[PDB]
Amino acid sequence: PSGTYAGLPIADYGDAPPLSTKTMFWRTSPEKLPPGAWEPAYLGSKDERVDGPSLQQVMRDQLKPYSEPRGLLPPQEILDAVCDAIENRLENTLEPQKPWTFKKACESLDKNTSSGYPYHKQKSKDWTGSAFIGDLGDQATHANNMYEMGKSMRPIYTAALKDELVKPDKIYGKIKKRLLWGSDLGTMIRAARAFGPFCDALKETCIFNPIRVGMSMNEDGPFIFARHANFRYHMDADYTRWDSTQQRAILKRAGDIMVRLSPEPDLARVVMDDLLAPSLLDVGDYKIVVEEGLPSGCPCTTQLNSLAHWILTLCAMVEVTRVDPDIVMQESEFSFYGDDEVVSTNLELDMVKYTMALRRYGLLPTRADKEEGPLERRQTLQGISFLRRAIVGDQFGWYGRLDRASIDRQLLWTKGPNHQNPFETLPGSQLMALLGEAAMHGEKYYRTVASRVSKEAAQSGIEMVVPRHRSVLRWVRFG
Amino acid sequence: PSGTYAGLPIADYGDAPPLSTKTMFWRTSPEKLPPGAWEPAYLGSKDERVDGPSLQQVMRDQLKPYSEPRGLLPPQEILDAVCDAIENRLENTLEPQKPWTFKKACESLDKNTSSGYPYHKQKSKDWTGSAFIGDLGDQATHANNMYEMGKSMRPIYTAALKDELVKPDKIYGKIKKRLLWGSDLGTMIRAARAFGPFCDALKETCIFNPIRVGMSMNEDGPFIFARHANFRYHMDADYTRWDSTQQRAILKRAGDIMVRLSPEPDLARVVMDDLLAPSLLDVGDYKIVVEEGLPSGCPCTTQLNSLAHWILTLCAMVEVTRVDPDIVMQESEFSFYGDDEVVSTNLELDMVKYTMALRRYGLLPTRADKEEGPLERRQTLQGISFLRRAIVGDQFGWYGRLDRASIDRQLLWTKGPNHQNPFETLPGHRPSQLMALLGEAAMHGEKYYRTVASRVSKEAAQSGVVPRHRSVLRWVRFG
Repeated sequence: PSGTYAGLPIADYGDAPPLSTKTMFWRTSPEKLPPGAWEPAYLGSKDERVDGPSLQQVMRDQLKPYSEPRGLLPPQEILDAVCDAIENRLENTLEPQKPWTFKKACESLDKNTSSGYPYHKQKSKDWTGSAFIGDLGDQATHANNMYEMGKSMRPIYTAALKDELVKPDKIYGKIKKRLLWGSDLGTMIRAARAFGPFCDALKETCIFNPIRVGMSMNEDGPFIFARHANFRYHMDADYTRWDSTQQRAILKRAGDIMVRLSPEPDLARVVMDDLLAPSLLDVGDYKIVVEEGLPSGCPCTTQLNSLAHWILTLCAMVEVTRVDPDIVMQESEFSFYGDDEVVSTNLELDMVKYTMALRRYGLLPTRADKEEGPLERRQTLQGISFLRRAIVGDQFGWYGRLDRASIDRQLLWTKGPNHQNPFETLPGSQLMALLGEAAMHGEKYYRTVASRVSKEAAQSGIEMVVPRHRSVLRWVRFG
Repeated sequence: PSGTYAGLPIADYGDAPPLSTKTMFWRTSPEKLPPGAWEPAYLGSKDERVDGPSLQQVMRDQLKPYSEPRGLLPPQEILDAVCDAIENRLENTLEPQKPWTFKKACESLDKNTSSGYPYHKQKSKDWTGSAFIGDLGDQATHANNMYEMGKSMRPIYTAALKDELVKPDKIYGKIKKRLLWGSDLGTMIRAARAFGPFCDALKETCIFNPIRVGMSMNEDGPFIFARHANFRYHMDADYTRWDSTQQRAILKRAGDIMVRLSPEPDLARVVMDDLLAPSLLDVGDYKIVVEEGLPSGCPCTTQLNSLAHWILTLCAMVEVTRVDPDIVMQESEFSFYGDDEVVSTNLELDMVKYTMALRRYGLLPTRADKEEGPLERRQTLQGISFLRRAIVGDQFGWYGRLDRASIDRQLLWTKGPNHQNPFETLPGHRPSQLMALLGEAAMHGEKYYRTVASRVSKEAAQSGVVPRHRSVLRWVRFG
């Protein structure tokens, strides 16, 4: 079978299941939603809210960016210098680790997700509490033996659409639904055995290194934000379509770093070469070949993406300041979580040329006002957003507080089993977390949220104590 | 004519003469040279020692750094504070001078150098003992009239290569020859009339101010070095390519200081604006535009460069210690002679951040071991180098002593008229140089003094006595 699907070459026939037409989101009260409120994403032809396209068409629209022409590669000298600097800092920072066993790699996986190709069964269905059995067991054992033998296997990714609350324009206007990459159990296990040590050692230094994957916002957040605030200028590029716009060369440099820092470099080399090769995405009908972009299905993909972001940012700064990357990196503090970034620096950065170099690389940096022009740099960290939270500071220190919209949203919607009508009320913890996140907004918003939770929990399950603002504020700030 | 020469824009055609293919250095005896000894720099296609590139190519190699991106400017508050501190110290220390006459400026110049553009004639060829006449006289008179009128003239610099003894690797390996900037007689005279008072007033205070230009090692050396030794820590950055790495903004601040302290500030403003504008360097084929770097042709440039050095040093220290610049300067002692420096301080200086800030400014500080990394700070002034001398101390005090290698070198090579084969023996019979060598050798002990005395006596029976060690030692130490 040959042809062209969504601008991307076709490799084989699709073994993926049909796209889900149900959502996990239930309403908390049968009342009408407030105007302008958020709703679960489009659910297909069975969605009774609107008459829209097929989910296949939305996935094709989301797959269009992966066919787009790439940007320019950074200068080779600058790129080499920045990769060497990053690798050397990680050498000085990372604690050497012992290789991961097959058992630990199997125990690291989430059993509440699909096994991917070819069985597409929920992992927990073949889990005994110790190891994998059955079909998934054979898959795991074959993957492990191929890992130990240093033999290549080609990964098969499965395309899906993300069930989440979206802006109403994304349902009643131009319908859009985010594309998710699922990975197969064999590739998951190979990547686990290969890069589990690296990811764990990187998590142990989530404070001393800009790759913040694994941090705790309530405990480790304030330290990270004080470290950032030690600096003069602050920025957040807020990229649009970060994963679709990536170049495989940057990910190859990042993966080379990850391999060189891994305890079993040859096996991780084989697994990374398999991961970064042209990927086979199963869109249901066909298996297509995606040559560029980020395959965001693997368990270690977040660390890899963050490293790529680090590389790109440092490259841009060396292109603007023309000083060596170590000079920038000793005069700067970075925070990277995939596509999310916070950059604090003391260097006088020409934001015009900085944005020009970023856009030259194929990236899509956006101002907050969504207008054209250079990126903005501020002299204070307050107001910047990271992990959907805003960075605030007071006499007690810095902290990250969840925005108000997300709190109201989680008050309106609760997660549950999959159903078809998102406005069905569920007749069946998170409320206390919402109370805590609202406490950081003042006593007014805390009183509002407290009234809402008190009225809610008296229509369902069991009663719940509604603490004073000061007590819950103390608990979430200083635990 | 347009284009790009050695990475630098082209402005016009070259009126400069061909590069010199002769050297002033003659051998002292027809004996075989010791292995690894130093020889005059590469002399072109006519050099019978090696077959190397054209001198034009060596000049291109030396002009390439001037096309390189500059470093970052220091923080504006730090730069302003240190410039104010330096200007105030010079105000409190320097004696006001009366403006210079045309005759004094004309008599300040060395008459044994080229007049530069447009005649490239030896100044002494048009010198009467009182003023300039002929072509050079008209050039001088026009320059003076433009000075008095406060009208701008653009300087025309002439590129050349420095005739000097270099290590053999710079002849038989990678050939390198230092770049010299010559200035035109008109700009020389204008700069003289403008900044002669400042340079003289700075010279009379060569002991109380770090700009050590004009000091006498035998007379003023011991005092300066004792003042240095009043301090705890001592360092010498030993910069590589000091002049190529300078930023015109620092030179502009230094020149603003020099103008504001001059008796005719409005005229000196015009002269400095002419000096620091993008310079027109005549490389023989073209006249190119060098926008950055240091134009090292004018008579006062040694002060200017040194002043720039001062600024940079203070900035780094103020960036490291974050104490007020006057606090640094009362807890420190500086010595600056262009690219040469000695820094003594009582402050606990983080050499990591000091070297980092220096390299951020575009400078290239180098360790003594020629390895990369931060600069070393020592607890003794012993070993530090200043004006090609080593700083030594004994029961009689501190002094600067020429190393043994340079003594042997000056015993092997003598200065004379320009010739093509550096191994020709000069038949012209040099008592002053020999006595200076005797004095410099006396400071190494009676053994080395006896060796040098044997060598000088053996080389003195072919030409034209040898005092007691203690007598010549007393003469050079305590005169």
